[PDB]
Amino acid sequence: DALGTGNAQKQQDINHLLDKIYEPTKYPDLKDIAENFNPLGDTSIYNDHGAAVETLMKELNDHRLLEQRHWYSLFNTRQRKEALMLFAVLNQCKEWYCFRSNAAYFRERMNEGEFVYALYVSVIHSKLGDGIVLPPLYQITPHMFTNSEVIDKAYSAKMTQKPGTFNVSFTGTKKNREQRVAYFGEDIGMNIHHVTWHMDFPFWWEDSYGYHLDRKGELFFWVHHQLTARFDFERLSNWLDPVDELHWDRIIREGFAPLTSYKYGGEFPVRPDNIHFEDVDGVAHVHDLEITESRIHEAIDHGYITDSDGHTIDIRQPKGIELLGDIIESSKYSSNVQYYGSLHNTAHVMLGRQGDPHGKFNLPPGVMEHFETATRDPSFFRLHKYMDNIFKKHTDSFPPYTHDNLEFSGMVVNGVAIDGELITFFDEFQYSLINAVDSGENIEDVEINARVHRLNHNEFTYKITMSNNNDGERLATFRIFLCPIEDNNGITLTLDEARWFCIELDKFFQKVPSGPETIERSSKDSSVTVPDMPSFQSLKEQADNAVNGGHDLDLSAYERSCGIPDRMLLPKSKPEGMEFNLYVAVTDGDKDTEGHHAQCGVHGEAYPDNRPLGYPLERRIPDERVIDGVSNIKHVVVKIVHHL
Amino acid sequence: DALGTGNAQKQQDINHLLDKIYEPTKYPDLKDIAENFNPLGDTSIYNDHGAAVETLMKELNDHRLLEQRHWYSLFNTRQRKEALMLFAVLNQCKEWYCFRSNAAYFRERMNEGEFVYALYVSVIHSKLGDGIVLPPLYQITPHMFTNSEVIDKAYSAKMTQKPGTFNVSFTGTKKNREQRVAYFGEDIGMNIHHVTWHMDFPFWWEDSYGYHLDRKGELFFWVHHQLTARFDFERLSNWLDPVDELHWDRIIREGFAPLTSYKYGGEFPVRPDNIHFEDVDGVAHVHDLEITESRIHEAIDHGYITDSDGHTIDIRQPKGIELLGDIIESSKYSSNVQYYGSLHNTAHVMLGRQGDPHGKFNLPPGVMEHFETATRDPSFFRLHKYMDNIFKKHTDSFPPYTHDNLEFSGMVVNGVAIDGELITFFDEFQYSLINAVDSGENIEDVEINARVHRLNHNEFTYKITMSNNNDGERLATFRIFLCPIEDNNGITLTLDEARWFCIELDKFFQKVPSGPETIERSSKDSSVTVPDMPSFQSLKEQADNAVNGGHDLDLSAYERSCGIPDRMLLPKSKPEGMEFNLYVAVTDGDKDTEGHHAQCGVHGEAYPDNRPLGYPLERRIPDERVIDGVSNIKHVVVKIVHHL
Ligand SMILES: *[C@H]1O[C@H](CO)[C@@H](O[C@@H]2O[C@H](CO)[C@@H](O)[C@H](O)[C@H]2NC(C)=O)[C@H](O)[C@H]1NC(C)=O
Ligand SMILES: *[C@H]1O[C@H](CO)[C@@H](O[C@@H]2O[C@H](CO)[C@@H](O)[C@H](O)[C@H]2NC(C)=O)[C@H](O)[C@H]1NC(C)=O
Ligand SMILES: [Cu+2]
Ligand SMILES: [Cu+2]
Repeated sequence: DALGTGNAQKQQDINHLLDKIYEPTKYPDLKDIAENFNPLGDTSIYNDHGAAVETLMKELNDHRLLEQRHWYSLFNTRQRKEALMLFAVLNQCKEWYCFRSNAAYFRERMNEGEFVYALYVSVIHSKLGDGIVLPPLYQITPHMFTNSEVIDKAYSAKMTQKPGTFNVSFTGTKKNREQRVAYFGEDIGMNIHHVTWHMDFPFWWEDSYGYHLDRKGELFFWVHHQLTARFDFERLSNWLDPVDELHWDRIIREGFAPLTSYKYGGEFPVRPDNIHFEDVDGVAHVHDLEITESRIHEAIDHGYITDSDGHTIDIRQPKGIELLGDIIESSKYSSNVQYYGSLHNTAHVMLGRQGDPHGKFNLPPGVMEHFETATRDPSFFRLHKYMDNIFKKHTDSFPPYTHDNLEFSGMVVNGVAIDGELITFFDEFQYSLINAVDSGENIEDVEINARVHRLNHNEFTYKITMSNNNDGERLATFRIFLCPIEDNNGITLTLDEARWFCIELDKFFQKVPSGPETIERSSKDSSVTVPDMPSFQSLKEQADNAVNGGHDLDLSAYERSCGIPDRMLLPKSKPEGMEFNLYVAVTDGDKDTEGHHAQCGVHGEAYPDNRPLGYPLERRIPDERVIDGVSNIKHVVVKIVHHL
Repeated sequence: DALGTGNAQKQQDINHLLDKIYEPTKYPDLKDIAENFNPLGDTSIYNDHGAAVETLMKELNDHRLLEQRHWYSLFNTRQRKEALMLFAVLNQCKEWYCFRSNAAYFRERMNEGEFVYALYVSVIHSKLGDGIVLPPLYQITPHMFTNSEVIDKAYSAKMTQKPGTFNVSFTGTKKNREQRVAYFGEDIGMNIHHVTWHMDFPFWWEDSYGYHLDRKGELFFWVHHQLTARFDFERLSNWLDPVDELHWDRIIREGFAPLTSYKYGGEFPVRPDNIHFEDVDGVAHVHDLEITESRIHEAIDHGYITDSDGHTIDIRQPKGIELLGDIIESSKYSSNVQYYGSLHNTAHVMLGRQGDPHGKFNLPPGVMEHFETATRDPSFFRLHKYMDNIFKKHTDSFPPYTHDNLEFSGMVVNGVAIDGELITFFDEFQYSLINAVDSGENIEDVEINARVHRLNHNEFTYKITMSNNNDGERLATFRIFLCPIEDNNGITLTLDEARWFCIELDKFFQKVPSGPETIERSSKDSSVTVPDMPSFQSLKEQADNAVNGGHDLDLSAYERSCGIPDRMLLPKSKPEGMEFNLYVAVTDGDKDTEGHHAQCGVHGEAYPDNRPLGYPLERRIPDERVIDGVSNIKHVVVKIVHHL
């Protein structure tokens, strides 16, 4: 601080705080704070009169909080509770003086993951964290994102003090599996979004924390339907077939070995292939799921969710799908959590100890019991294919849309063109292995680096040619889906068979002139995308330079970023090329935003589009006859090519 | 050398050679040799005219030998072949000039395990290696013997250059398993013997190498029957029940996670528990065993082994049990290896990839596919219980022994006493983690250490009181077994039910006076035991000091050591105490040694006792009525106590 603000301050403070995190801090101010401060002497800084502080001390006192240098999953009901207590202090600070103090005081005696986890969520949601950009998880705690080999290579770099970057690998016996569609799950970008997505709208949020995240519920429905489609496409491009939905009565056919290791903790357990699910002590019974899944499935089938009193709360209406998501992921918006439980989240802990359900070996938690690591394990997508059609069951009970339904009279797409080429290839990225190796003191830092291989495509532009027959200027929702065309059996599906498989590429609002415009728009301005983020270091360099320099840091570019990696914008496809189908449906802006970032409504911000999500492909479309004769929907085929 | 010998030379040379083994040598002479030498320019040093050298070069040339810094199991038919080529050069050296040369030349471009493995066997069997003591595997390549945690702790010591010893753990969730009888399998001593035992008498030996190991065949029968008994006792002392024999048609009920890691290689794969055996690609089919086991079992049942011609070679006679061992472990003394295959050894590779039989994950080999590590995994003893009663099937087909049979007329044991207490406790040991961490150069060595917890007992003495009624002085075999008494069901077995479960404590030859002697003998002089061995370092200190000093190193104390750890002499038992049964049978020395160390006949030396092995408890003993009425057999009960 400046006995306050700056941001190149707030910012600095943060970088110091998550610097070498597996070891006591080396920045002196952080330490006399660390020593000298007492979160309990001027309950005033606190808008709670410090009930939150007072609760953590209580526990840090009876020393009943998890130990340092030990692992942590966010699926542990206690670890979570402890991590979230830090969030509630940092939360009720009136100003930087209370935050730095506490994340310093605490940083130094609470465990690292509870700490990493609390500092981030807090920075993301609390009032006080505007100016900041968080360093990328992959560089702050590299063990969750780099391999096991590169990690050991970095440990040696360090033992010997000779530096250098190592090239990472990809998982199983490439050319032996479906560690062929690996590039997708294993990417530090998607892994970043996956974790952020759930830090932006956490399953544990209560509206006591301050505001209400708006439609987490549909937002949950949708985000995962997207990774499940996005995933299903990559498997198309690899001669692989759409994924199996998981069942509790069957073998988990496809198991994997992650080759990843914890920092403190041991290597991630592995799963043998063609295994039978076991009842995992502590978490829940396998049948416990099977009944949960039926209570679920009866709410969809009935038309109503029934709460605790036996009140039936109707869901055959638009808020529908969000009360279903509150009961299915199970977040605290659940109406009856004692009855519908928690399919999704239990299903994550349940798939993770398949390595050790009675816990005879005391293996650590597993790749699925963590967000920066689940997309690694193949059953991750088998498990969301199953959540995915629990939702479609509801999703599909609506009656199809009428002509009169999709029509935004006046507007009509004339043509759709791609100004450029759809070309995807494989780039190269480098993140840093330093917070991973321990350097104590008087020993100096050798710069170790990891180099990964990630997908990419080339910027391209949309030229959407189109006339407003209306008398004059109307607001427009430009919706753009890229659905597939044939099967992988070769078969050629139907906009019913394929409406569900399509992934959203862009959604934006523009005004339309009163006559033939020709809107053009960029790979680069997509609304579902996010650039790669600034390096850890680089945000140190920068933070530092505006401290000794006066003031700024306006890199607002990054204080939310909900989306997926720009690199992942289009699917991989084949080197021969495939022709996908592009759908531009343009709906009516005035009714869409008929009421209101608002992209990552991280802080209470009402999501702006009111149409439900996947509009208008979210509904059974039995006769294509129709999508086809509304002026404001047009489809054109595109073709993507893969450079070797 | 001294352009030869010494031993504090030969010795020095060796310590230099296995010093930091995961990195090019730092001892300069070793390097100009390494560079300058040509194993192919004075084929003269070679008793082969250097066909052996000439064969390794050939391969090192086409560079078709395994790479350095990669793993190695002795179960790999190629890795083995490559490791054993080094043995054949080092083997045909006329003097040190040829050995050092080669293990220097080679050390530097052949892989480490092939190298570690060749240098040891070579030192053990070749003519030229008399004076030496080998450093203990546990300190030369610590990754095979220390845990995964201590290993990582040592890696950190090194990163930061701050030293120190870490205390090791024990395996699963002690108080949750049968990682309660862990102290036994996991001991660096037994693991040492297990590997030595099979380096002393290797499965691959051909008598072209020079001499014939004498009864490896019975020697195999017996060594394993011993670990299987010794193991079965420890499980008695832990309220556990004797072990299950393994079958190929059933689930492997008891699986474990080893928590151990390779140096170059990844962590040891784990095994889930209640798994079904899969056909493992590359090694052999599961049924391939099931038939092997029948071809085996029919030789026992028939009375003959049938070779390649269809010759039936009889085995219902004393050489019996050794031709059976040649066919069962399958070593090269097999008469028909194309028919009886290799149950034992395949059974080791077969249990190891249970982690990955089609090899979709490319996990490394597993704890059972290695001798310094098999005793770790629980199916290790399930698998030797099954080999164990294949042998008993044959073992038991003989007719029981007659009175007239065991009687060594003249002698009679009067009494048997234990001068002291049978007390076993848990000591503490420290071996060194240095060859484990890499230190390159100009970086200096910090002394890292591992501390383990191992069993122990207290010296005690035998006072065997006994009269030679014979006219005068007769030679005697003093045989001493410690069999159990009751069940663990509480039941109280029979010297038929328990003859097989007893472990040998001592076997020695002494002359008996012509009248009442009273022989007393020590925990310490046992013939089946070996002291802990000298430290790595310590043999460096010592080697070095007699180099700059003139000459010696007579520590012959250690140039073979076949036995088990003195610490493991008696079983653990209970803290309440158990009464075991002690059997001293004294047979007739003149007929025993009716013909000839001779303990570890490492070099061709005829085993000296002629009685078969386990004499006289190796045969069905249907009426105890008999063992009981031969003067020279007496049994007394003892009682062992466990200090907490
Ligand atoms: C990892 O792959 C990279 C590709 O980035 C390789 O790094 C290259 O090193 C080679 C040496 O053969 C150079 O010719 C390239 O210019 C390098 N590129 C950067 C296009 O360094 C690297 O060889 C791989 N392996 C290590 C077996 O780093
Ligand atoms: C490992 O166990 C050893 C037992 O050898 C412990 O080392 C002891 O350190 C304590 C400190 O509490 C001393 O009181 C003992 O004198 C030590 N003995 C050697 C009988 O050092 C050690 O505490 C354990 N843990 C580390 C949690 O080393
Ligand atoms: Cu063995
Ligand atoms: Cu064996």
